[PDB]
Amino acid sequence: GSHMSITPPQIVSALRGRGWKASIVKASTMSSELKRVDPQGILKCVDGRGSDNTQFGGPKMPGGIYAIAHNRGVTTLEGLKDITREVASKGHVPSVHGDHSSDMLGCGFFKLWLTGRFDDMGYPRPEFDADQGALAVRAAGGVIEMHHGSHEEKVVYINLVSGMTLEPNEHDQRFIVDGWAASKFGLDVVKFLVAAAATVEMLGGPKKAKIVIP
Ligand SMILES: [Cl-]
Ligand SMILES: [Zn+2]
Repeated sequence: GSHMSITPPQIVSALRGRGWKASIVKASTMSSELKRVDPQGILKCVDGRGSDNTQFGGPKMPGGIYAIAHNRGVTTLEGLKDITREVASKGHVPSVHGDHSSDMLGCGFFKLWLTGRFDDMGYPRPEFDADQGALAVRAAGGVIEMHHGSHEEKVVYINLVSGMTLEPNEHDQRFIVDGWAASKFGLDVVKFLVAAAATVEMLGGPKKAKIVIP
């Protein structure tokens, strides 16, 4: 698809400029945690909470496949179904998620998007609600995952190691953003990463990041 027009040191610079604490960490220091992506795993949200997921090992993007629609300015249910099928055809099981406290509005990213919190960054709002979106993804062969508990993330990992990912730990949470996946889907990587950063910020998450590189 597209390529990383931005380097790791710059990502760190951009984040710090947004008021973040950021540093670069080598993949070799996480040999124990970095997992090769499993094609049977759902491409899911960066959310650090536990859930009822049984399809582990998939890439992590804000709102699951919503990160792709959001980055591309795709705002219709038909377009979302197209993306769902596209993701399935590209090696991952597509998904979106809700939670127990707010049901389908349980994904903070989609709620931020639907409510216009990305208005100032110039993003077109979706033209469907969280219930409509979830059911469209399901009807197109995707998965609706359900999270539980409170957001207790302590750090954000921005993984740039292609084909690998990190998994949720509900008792020692972290946001995980597979930046390499944005390139795989031809997304504007810089916008994707800035949106992921804004998401953590607006969800009142920790503005501390570790950028993982080969
Ligand atoms: Cl979420
Ligand atoms: Zn979410």
